[PDB]
Amino acid sequence: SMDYEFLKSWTVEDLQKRLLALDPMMEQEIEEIRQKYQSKRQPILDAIEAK
Amino acid sequence: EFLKSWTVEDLQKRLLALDPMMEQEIEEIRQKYQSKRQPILDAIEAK
Repeated sequence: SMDYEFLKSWTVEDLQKRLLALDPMMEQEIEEIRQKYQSKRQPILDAIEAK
Repeated sequence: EFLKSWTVEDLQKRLLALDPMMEQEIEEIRQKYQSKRQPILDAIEAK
């Protein structure tokens, strides 16, 4: 995380903008985790299917 | 470590074991971003 002592001199508009930029970044990471687990499930589901 | 010889019960159990693992990773991402946000919120609040 960034230094509060630096951030404290920014405008509210600029601070908000940084917060808003973090939202799609966090969502993207969560979506990638969902895709990672979809790949992990696949060989297990294939093994189940094969009976 | 091939799976085709496992019982359905054991295969389902392995699928289920993935659920808390994924949740844990998602939670680690939420915590990372909570830490990032905090000084920015504090700076907004201190104006």
